[PDB]
Amino acid sequence: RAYDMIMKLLLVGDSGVGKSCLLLRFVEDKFNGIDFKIRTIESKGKRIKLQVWDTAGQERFRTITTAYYRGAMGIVLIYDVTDSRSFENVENWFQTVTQHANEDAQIFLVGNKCDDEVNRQVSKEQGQELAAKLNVPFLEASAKSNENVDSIFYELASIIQEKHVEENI
Amino acid sequence: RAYDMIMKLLLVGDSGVGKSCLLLRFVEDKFNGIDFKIRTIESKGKRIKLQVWDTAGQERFRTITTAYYRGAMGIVLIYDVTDSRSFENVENWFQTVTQHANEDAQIFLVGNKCDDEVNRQVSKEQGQELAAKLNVPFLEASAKSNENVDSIFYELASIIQEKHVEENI
Ligand SMILES: Nc1nc2c(ncn2[C@@H]2O[C@H](COP(=O)(O)OP(=O)(O)O)[C@@H](O)[C@H]2O)c(=O)[nH]1
Ligand SMILES: Nc1nc2c(ncn2[C@@H]2O[C@H](COP(=O)(O)OP(=O)(O)O)[C@@H](O)[C@H]2O)c(=O)[nH]1
Repeated sequence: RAYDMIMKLLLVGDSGVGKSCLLLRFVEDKFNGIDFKIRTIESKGKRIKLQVWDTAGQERFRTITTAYYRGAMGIVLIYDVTDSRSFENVENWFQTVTQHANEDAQIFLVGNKCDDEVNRQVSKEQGQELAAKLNVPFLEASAKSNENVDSIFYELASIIQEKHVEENI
Repeated sequence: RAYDMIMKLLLVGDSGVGKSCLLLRFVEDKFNGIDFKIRTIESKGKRIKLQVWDTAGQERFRTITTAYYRGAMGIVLIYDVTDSRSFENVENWFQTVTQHANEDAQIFLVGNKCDDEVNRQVSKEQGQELAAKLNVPFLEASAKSNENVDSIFYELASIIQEKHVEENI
């Protein structure tokens, strides 16, 4: 059977939070500059070719490529639970994404590096607090331990499958 | 060197005009259902990963997936030069694309099957006439003879490279 849906997922976050590692762990299942990588999944019996982008780091200074944020059905806002300054910069990310992404794009907050408990600077409850203020889902994940990594994109694909628009005519 | 730009190209046209053959000829160089195929090209010294979509045929009846038309930096409107009824339906395609694609998307008119001169029903001048009325570039191509097939996506990528937006901050 051919693919039933194609979903363009966009990874955003400060440099060093684990964006390319989360991308490598989801598609290639490994652990340890503009490109996108694909992985085929099933969601409610439908074959969906996921399109995961890692394009936030190579943008020009004080510019945004507004075409990359368009068409993106899902945006994964990633921060480092071991870096409280990356968690405090989520407000800047959420403001830029919502301004340039479209109204039907779904935002998913993710606290990466949930395995590094020795260096944890942001609680799991702090991430659940910020996510419920921005009205977005939340998950703590780790590209190292593969914890909740699949559930990030599978849950986001399930929301897009429920929310994506198919306008008449 | 990593990729400098990523371009989402959308192929549209009536069923049977040669959309999937033009896609197969561009990426795989061969001749003789929702998916996209990629091919890496160079445009003015920049490595661009092209993303060619063939998604017009499997849409639901009297519906459009408005997310697929968003983010698409280029739309290739294809008709059959051996099928005058497919050329007369370009007005319907151009009206739908412009309504759901964004203002910075570039439209490229293409008359496929330029090799079949025995069955030609639309002149090359008719296609140049319709294209200059819609203010879009034009090319007559053939997935069979590989004529102007590369020039379709290379010219469209050159226009997007000149037109795509990089908004400040
Ligand atoms: N412990 C741990 N370290 C991680 C995780 N993800 C990334 N890292 C480390 O963070 C460093 C930089 O991450 P990176 O992929 O470059 O993030 P990016 O620059 O935002 O894409 C890498 O060297 C990884 O070793 C994780 O889930 N757990
Ligand atoms: N002579 C000729 N035939 C073509 C060309 N492109 C496609 N065809 C024929 O048109 C038929 C249907 O085209 P198809 O790829 O299904 O168009 P689509 O349904 O719009 O994607 C195929 O069986 C091809 O043999 C071309 O450039 N030249």
